[PDB]
Amino acid sequence: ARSTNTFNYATYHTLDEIYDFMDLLVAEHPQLVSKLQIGRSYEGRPIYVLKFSTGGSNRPAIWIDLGIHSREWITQATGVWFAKKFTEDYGQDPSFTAILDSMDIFLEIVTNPDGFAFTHSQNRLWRKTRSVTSSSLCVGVDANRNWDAGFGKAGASSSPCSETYHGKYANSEVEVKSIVDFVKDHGNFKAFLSIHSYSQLLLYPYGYTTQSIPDKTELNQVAKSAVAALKSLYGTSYKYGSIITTIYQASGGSIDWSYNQGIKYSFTFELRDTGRYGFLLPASQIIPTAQETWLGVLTIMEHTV
Repeated sequence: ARSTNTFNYATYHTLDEIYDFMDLLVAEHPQLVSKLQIGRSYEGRPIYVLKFSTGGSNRPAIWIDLGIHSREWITQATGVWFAKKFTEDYGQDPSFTAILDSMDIFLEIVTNPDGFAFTHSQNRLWRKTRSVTSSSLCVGVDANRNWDAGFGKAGASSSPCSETYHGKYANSEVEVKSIVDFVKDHGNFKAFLSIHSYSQLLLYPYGYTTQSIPDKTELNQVAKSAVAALKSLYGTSYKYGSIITTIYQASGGSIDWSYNQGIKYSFTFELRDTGRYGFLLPASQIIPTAQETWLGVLTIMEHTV
């Protein structure tokens, strides 16, 4: 509300409240956090990224995006908690302090602004973007099937009306291109994490192909470690492995793209729960979900630094 200290982290918020939160956080920690606008959504909403840094010039960075699929509210809620957590733990937690003293963290809390607004306004279960085309009466593209990684291959739909529609061409969605351009221009990202829900899974590349990544042994052990850390708080059980062997073939995914860009530590988290509530996870589970997920994310960051 008036301070990030009075903000209710245990309830779901609207786009305006989350955007206001960002400005409060920056005003309160000007020497650590800054807000960058990397683009504008289809409906003209600004696309913001928070940069956490203690200095330096183009230091190795960690990318974290949440809410690419709008109905997965637990992700945007976790993103807000993460943002606050970073400012509270720097100088308090020895490990995190070491990370921030040497690396920058870029956090995109609402990757799909238009869809998020729609979930509050008209359809709580909407997941796609809100781009339109003359060729159809249907709206939107599945932003996590629009990346240039096996784009158009099996594991995505070419029908505009499909919930998994991949779009007319790779990076057609400005919400996706804005991230691609930013990351490529930066050129020094070491980790790329995309947060989703639900299923309680920690996945690594690839989803579009059966080919095994050359770094499978390392990413597999890192995932095993992150999962162990996450489970230590409330006993939440996660499974891990490559996308295609754990779920099914899925094309045009973001971590498949990031990994092909040379960003080794590319992982996707599917948060709580396992189906009891699914996308409609109770607000009472926000904080515990964020707390455990943080332990998992920090573990990955530690192996990156």
